[PDB]
Amino acid sequence: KYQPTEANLKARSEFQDNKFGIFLHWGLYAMLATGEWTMTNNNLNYKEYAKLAGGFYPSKFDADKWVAAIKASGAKYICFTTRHHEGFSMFDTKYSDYNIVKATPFKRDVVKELADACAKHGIKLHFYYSHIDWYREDAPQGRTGRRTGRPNPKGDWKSYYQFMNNQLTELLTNYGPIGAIWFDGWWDQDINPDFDWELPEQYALIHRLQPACLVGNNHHQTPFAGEDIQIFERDLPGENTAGLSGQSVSHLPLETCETMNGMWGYKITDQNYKSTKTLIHYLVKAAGKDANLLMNIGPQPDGELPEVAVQRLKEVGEWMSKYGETIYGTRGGLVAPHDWGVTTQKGNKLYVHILNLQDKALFLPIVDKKVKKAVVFADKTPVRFTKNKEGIVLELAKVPTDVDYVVELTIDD
Ligand SMILES: C[C@@H]1O[C@H](O)[C@@H](O)[C@H](O)[C@@H]1O
Repeated sequence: KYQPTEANLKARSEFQDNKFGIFLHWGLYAMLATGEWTMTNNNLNYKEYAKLAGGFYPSKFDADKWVAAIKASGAKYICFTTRHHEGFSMFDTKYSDYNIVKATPFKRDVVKELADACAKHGIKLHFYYSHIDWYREDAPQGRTGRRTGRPNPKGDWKSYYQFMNNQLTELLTNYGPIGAIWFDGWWDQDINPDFDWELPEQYALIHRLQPACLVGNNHHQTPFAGEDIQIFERDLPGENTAGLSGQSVSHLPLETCETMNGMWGYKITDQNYKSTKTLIHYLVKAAGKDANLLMNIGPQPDGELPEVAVQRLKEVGEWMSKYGETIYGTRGGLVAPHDWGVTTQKGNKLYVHILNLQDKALFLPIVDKKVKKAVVFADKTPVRFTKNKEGIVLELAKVPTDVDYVVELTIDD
């Protein structure tokens, strides 16, 4: 069965170490500015929808600007939608003329420009790839895309499968080293429990071209053999407030994805961006649950990242410059997430992230381990603490009102 290589295991460790990445959802749907599900939500004819590519020209696109804005947040990788459910390829593929170079006046391989900029800024680059397709006539139809006017609902699974494997070969050979392939769409065939996605062969292909490329699949299931990371959508592992994540937590590297407003693709009615404080909290709570955070922006049809999104990124980076040592290269801390906050850990250090506390003292259930030292991370002032039957009790100088009041504990062994 699945034997992950030494390189793959190293890449899993580096992934868990980086903690924070940015999701970019960009395609033809940015013209419509009503969301990447609009083609199926509105039952748009597939040929009519394809006509939009003739008017696609994000004149202000600047991959360098994007990646500099993203790096100023402290994020270490980008996950970019190379091709979403709409079926439009944002890269110069030779297996379909329905792509940004051939089909639009822009005539520019957006994916290549991104990969170059990412390489220049030392930001790893992951590729989102859609297992389902609402445009191609050989794509089989599950629950979505049943009213786009296509002629063969059953599709030609052999043709379409060969097409995906050839495009993945393109993406893995032409754009230098690729952090991960992020598959999505599996849930589209869940109504058909016998649907054979032929995943062993595809994962084998990916690992055969680049053995350190991680493989994820947003299937909301217990991971399948050959996957290298587990995806939780709009929820933290073991949580299910958004209704998409009832699956158990595995021993694979965990990653949570989330939007900065309410949608993945650019939405012109939706300018309700979460505060900087909410965003830092998402990141820290994820780290405290031993998971990465993948935070999304939907770029505009003129090619600029939304301005408010960029300012949020800038302010999150201002916080990260001060507190990143408590997040980077850590794992889920020895003390489970509580209502007051979370803990992370690295070496002999356990970081207590006090996010939400009304008191001037905090009880921690640390029994076996001995707490050798306790200081305020920000300036290294003492934290008095007393042992008791069930743990320790920190005595704080004030009721914390910071975004994250971090106390650094040194433990033995
Ligand atoms: C990552 C998100 O998860 C869902 O399954 C997708 O269908 C959304 O459009 C988005 O890509």
